[PDB]
Amino acid sequence: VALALRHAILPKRYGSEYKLHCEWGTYGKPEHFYTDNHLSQIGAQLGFVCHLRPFKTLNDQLFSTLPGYTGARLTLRELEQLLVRYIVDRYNQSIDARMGDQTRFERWEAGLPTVPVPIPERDLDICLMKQSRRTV
Amino acid sequence: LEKNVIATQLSEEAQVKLEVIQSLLEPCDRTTYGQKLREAAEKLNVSLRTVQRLVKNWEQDGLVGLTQTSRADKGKHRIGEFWENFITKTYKEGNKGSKRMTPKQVALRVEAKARELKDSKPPNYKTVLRVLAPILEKQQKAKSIRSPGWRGTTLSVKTREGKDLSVDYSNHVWQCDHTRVDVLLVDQHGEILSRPWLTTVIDTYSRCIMGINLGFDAPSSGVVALALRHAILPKRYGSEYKLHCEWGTYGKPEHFYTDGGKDFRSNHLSQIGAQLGFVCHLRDRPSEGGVVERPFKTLNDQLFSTLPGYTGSNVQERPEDAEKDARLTLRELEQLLVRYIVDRYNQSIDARMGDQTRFERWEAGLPTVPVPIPERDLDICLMKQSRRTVQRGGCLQFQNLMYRGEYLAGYAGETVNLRFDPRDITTILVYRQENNQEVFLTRAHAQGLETEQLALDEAEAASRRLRTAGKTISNQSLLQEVVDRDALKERQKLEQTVLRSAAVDES
DNA sequence: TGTACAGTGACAAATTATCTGTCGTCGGT
DNA sequence: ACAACGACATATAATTAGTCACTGTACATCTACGATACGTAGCGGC
DNA sequence: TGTACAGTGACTAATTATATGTCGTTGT
DNA sequence: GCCGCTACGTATC
Ligand SMILES: [Mg+2]
Repeated sequence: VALALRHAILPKRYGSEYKLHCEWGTYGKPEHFYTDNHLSQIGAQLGFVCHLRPFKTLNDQLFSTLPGYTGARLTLRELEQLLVRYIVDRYNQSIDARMGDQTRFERWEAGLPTVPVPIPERDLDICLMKQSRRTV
Repeated sequence: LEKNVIATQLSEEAQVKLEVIQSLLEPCDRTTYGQKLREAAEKLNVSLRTVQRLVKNWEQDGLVGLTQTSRADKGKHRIGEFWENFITKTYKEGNKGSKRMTPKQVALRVEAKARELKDSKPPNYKTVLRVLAPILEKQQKAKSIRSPGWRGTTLSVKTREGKDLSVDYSNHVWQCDHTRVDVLLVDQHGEILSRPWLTTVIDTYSRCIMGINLGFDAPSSGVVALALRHAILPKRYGSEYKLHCEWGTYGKPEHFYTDGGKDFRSNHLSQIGAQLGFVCHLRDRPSEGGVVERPFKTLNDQLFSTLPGYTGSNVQERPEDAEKDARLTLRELEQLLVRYIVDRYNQSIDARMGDQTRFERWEAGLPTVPVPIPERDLDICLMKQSRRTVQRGGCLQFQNLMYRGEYLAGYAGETVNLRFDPRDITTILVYRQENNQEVFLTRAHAQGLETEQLALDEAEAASRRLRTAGKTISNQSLLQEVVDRDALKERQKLEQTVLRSAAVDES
């Protein structure tokens, strides 16, 4: 969960290999974060409140169509590329009935009271995985 | 540079502060936020000003701002600098050279100076240990430092010249050094001899053991010449070795990289190298050649520690029964050690790689299959007498022995290069310079000894005895001073007899 | 960038003496 | 009238210096020495 | 029941950087 | 005065 949070917060900066057309432009600290002491520390470290639906479309629009769908081979990295391409150029470019004019990304942008300032990368190190002992 | 800090093991008090901060994450209104502070002052038993300080420490540091920071004096000593420098330098001077002064002894030097200065509070011994503690840990750490290793197929062996040899393929760089084995052996009668010497020749590209010599004999340019011919010539072992794979390893190095021992920095090895065409090189430190030094630990660990008569790696680990519990002769130990090298060691995984055996990597690593050298052309192993001159009557003098040769009377007054075998000096091969090249001349023979065989160390021991006996110099006279000392024992002769019995089994 | 094997923490899988229910049974009131 | 910050005084645990009982480990003949090499000097025979 | 000294945990006294109040001042 | 064989000094494993 902390790794998913780190990604969300930081700028994305994806490689040419994903062959994306659109930019994944979000970044930023929320006011609240809802989840399934560690996450509450992270909330207190970063300054937001921890509390304790794109699945339907991932299945229909991406996964059920892929090699090896569990009712051919596919590596983890390839699946990531497919998933990012789907999210940056299709899912977030879709318009819901409740938005009408604006896409999921556009409404996101459109609704901000202000452009947040990116959190320097180091302040998110608390999210990363850790090995506790190594010898130099 | 970047400067981040992260808290860990937070909870023990801090979870109470964390729950207070979680209750305070938002300035909801000037009316309500003050009430939340005055409520949090029930969970922490402290005033509004303590909770306002906690919130400021949190906002400026994050989670470490909940934890109590260590005092600014932590690791500083209250005794004053004079005593802190006196104690540190006293220790250091007292462990200079061979001196090994203990902290207790440093404390005595502290009480001695304090008495001179009329001090009343010389630091206590317990505080001397504490002041010297950091500079002891450093010493222990500086001994313990690990080094990584060559990783993958690329390896650059450092020489004493500061040049690195890039090891590109099998037989590009062989390496050689010598070790005592850690087992006391016995003669064929079951009496103690001595711990053999083992020589190995390792190819650096494959780490396969390309040859050995095992014997009671001393490191010598002779033992190195024997290790080289065993490494170079194709190998054959009988069924009494019970081998189940073949040591199919042979051919000639391009370079030979060694320690600084007088066996290797010698005119004899240089003459072997110049005739075989390989260049000798000097190992810069005993840690650049782990390719040769680590095989010797593996053999202690995999072979020799499990044999009777084992002596330990040093005198403090010597099994007290080693001198009573010796059983093997040199012929048994070789029959075990050769098996170990052919069936186990050369068939084990090359550790840098993880997916090849040492032999498989050698065989696949040849740039081409080399042609076996006729055993007669391994004569180059012969030692050279550089500049002896032919006497009138077609004669040569060497080691008191006098030699006669089939065309040699044609060259009285001239200079000839004599090639000889330290195992058999009865015969001498004579070469001469012509057109600034060596040309072969003749097989000179010790006159009246054509039916007889003398090794160099026998002619030498006979000459020493003959000099001190005051008798005359002649071919027989030297033979006479051999045959009584032969017929009539001394450990070196007893060792030589068992070593000979192994060489007989090689024929 | 020494080297390579013996020994060692951290973790996953198979096995088992043990903890928890549920009901039946016996004893006390 | 409410919230934030400092000047100052005051109580407080963290760190260090010192004390003392319990305990691990060397004292127990023992590495200067053997075995090569080169490099140079010397003894009498010629 | 070997032996006797250097090093070490468990505890305590001395020193001090630091958290806690109380109130004055400033901003809102 | 010139030249093969011994003997001592120094270095390293
Ligand atoms: Mg050596």
